[PDB]
Amino acid sequence: GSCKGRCFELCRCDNLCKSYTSCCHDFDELCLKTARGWECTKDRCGNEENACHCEDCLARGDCCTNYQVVCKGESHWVDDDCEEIKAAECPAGFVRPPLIIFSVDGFRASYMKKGSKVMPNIEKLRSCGTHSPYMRPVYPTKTFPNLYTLATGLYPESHGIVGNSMYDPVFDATFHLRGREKFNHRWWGGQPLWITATKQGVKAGTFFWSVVIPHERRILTILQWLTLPDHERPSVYAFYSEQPDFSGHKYGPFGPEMTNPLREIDKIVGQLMDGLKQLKLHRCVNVIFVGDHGMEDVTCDRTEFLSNYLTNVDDITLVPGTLGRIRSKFDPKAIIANLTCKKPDQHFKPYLKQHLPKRLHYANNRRIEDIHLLVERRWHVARKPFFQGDHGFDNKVNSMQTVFVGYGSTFKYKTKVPPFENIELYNVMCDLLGLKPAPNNGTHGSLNHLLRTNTFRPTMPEEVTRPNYPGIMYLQSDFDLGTEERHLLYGRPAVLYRTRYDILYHTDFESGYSEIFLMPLWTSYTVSKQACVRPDVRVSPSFSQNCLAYKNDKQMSYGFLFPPYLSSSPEAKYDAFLVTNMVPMYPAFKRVWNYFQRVLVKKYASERNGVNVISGPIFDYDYDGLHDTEDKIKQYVEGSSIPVPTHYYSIITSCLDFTQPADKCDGPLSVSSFILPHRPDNEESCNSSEDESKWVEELMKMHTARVRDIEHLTSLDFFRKTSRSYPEILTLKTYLHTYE
Ligand SMILES: *[C@@H]1O[C@H](CO)[C@@H](O[C@@H]2O[C@H](CO)[C@@H](O)[C@H](O)[C@H]2NC(C)=O)[C@H](O)[C@H]1NC(C)=O
Ligand SMILES: O=C1NC(=O)N2Cc3c(c4ccccc4n3Cc3ccc(F)cc3)C[C@@H]12
Ligand SMILES: CCCCC/C=C\C/C=C\C/C=C\C/C=C/CCCC(=O)O
Ligand SMILES: [Ca+2]
Ligand SMILES: [Ca+2]
Ligand SMILES: [Zn+2]
Repeated sequence: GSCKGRCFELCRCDNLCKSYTSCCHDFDELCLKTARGWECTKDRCGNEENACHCEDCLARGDCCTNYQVVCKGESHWVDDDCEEIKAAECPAGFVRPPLIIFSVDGFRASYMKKGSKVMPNIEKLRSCGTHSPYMRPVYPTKTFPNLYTLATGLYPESHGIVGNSMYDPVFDATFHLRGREKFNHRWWGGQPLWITATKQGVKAGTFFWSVVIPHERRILTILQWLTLPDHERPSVYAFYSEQPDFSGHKYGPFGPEMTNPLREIDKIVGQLMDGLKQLKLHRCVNVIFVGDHGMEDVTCDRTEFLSNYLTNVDDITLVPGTLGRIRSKFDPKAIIANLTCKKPDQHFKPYLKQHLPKRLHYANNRRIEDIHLLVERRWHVARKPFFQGDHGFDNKVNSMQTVFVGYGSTFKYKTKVPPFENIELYNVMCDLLGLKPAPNNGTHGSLNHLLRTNTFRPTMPEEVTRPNYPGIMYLQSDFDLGTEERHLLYGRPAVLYRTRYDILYHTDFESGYSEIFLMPLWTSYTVSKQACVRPDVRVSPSFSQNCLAYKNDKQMSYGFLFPPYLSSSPEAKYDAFLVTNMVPMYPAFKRVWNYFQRVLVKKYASERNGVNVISGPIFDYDYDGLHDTEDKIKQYVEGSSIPVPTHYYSIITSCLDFTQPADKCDGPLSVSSFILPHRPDNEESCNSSEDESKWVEELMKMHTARVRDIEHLTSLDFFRKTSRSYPEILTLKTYLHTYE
């Protein structure tokens, strides 16, 4: 067959044809041709063996991108001023502004420091369009998981691409970057953007490009595709390049040999932005410049070897690198424990996947091995005993952060927006295309602030179950054991599921007591900068815990949600000790909870001018990130109907303008939050032998989390009574305090 006239169409001649070993004899010959390169000069401003031409040129659409610069005294896009775009400016027949995605492997957010002397083109877009300081990628910080994330709006665990390599026990087969297995669709869940477009009437350019097609041919092909007639022309495109990833691996992020690759990339953007101008589309198309992950210093010698910890190490399969994954070849607890805290300077930590910090959302897929290692930034982990950079580490590490830039009619003009996570982009790009997004993990409306106009105006979820407000019904003999002004500053959480619960009023605190789970869903109370279990007479004993259960539990103890130690008058403390405030806690936990309630809260209140605290339980025995229903709960207090949480949370809110007391706050809010794993021992904190001042705060930071995360795990809805706009609040709720 032949590719005569078929090159990079939509025996094959399309841009994946190599990747499948199946292009026509003359594909290379007719389609990949390089003579005289890709930049016009005077000498040739007057064939068919060339790569781009300099007169069926603009007409047939294979000019070199510089043509009108070189041959018609037009200024490079780069050289023109920054002109705002009040509305898109498209040729007729363009029913909507096209979207072009310029993605780059391994582009670290700080590379943008390097400046317009190396990356002027890329720098015009940032300066001129919409940008943020950096973008958070997903764990694991590797190419294939983050690209599909970007394409889906989903965490890998949901989309199924949980690593560059993976084994699916139900399929019995392994996925690799090199190989033909990846091509099988069965690996791929969610709905990538190209599929969402197609289902809704919008044609898609190809999102993948074979290795062989040089970067310059990829841009020409995209620009060519924009010249097609109305009913064949796609409205969305992606360019992809494997830079800066490739050279960062060889030279390391802080290599000065990184200037050149950043130069090369900035030239390709230039081609593209020149190329658009040439077609008069440079004020039509929205462009997204976007990375998949950062890059970090990593050298051969900083490799831990499992062989140093384990006896039978030939008994295991390790996915190695900047993360570890272990399973059996053909005792889990003994391997975990054989790797728990054996050196003072150990550069990794083992986890039962369900024990990894929830913000990672990395456990709910059968391709995620129970045994997981978090390697330390700058380190490697191998099985047994060239490059200077790598990545894949925890996605809260600064070296792993990456880039976003929006530039176009729909985007905003010279606007800076706070950093955000790549799971939010899907919704946006759907907005930019008037497409209904498929269900995903982005919170729609969190990134409306990036856009001139918004077709999507978010609304608050309807409350599902209404609260009860009980008064004194019962009398203490009936049992058998053994204010909103001050404590509820953003309205009560809305319960987004079916149960029965009560609101409880007190001098020091308010709560949301569950007659089903026998404990508060939440407990809110406020602490200023300068600052025995008895029955609760409003709750039927049938829906009340008992101390008999606890006395009878060999392991389980109990704690309070609102702390006794922060009481306001000896009178008031009697409330701290109500059965309605009491929850199950392992003593290994209590140390942690106690430090938080009795040291760290008053400290947080000194540092931020008061804080509003809402704490509560979380149950996620299935580790799917969602609030558990009863059937799922696998553990109660001995002989009782009293369920044991998997984690506990707190939400800590104040005033961004810290000159204002957390309760006399008129403006934006400052929020931090955690989800602490509820475990029988403190194996996880290698320094937990010591005073709590030497390891708790470290553990807590590791388990920082977004309020949104808390909402999923609770089906509560927070912050519904403020003076801020709802889209701002979504922002507030998507925010993660990273401590990096
Ligand atoms: C991320 O979003 C995905 C899709 O919204 C969620 O997964 C869906 O879970 C719903 C239950 O709400 C199920 O009906 C579907 O089976 C799931 N679909 C897919 C494609 O996985 C997932 O729950 C979200 N993750 C978190 C932690 O919120
Ligand atoms: O090496 C590649 N060559 C190529 O054309 N590549 C795009 C590519 C890759 C990928 C892996 C998983 C899921 C989607 C993927 N894409 C498509 C894509 C491109 C840009 C995006 F913003 C999102 C997805 C790999 C990458
Ligand atoms: C619902 C999904 C619809 C189909 C698309 C889904 C998954 C991707 C399908 C095809 C493209 C995927 C990988 C192509 C490979 C690109 C890099 C070159 C491969 C190689 O180096 O040889
Ligand atoms: Ca006990
Ligand atoms: Ca669950
Ligand atoms: Zn890489």
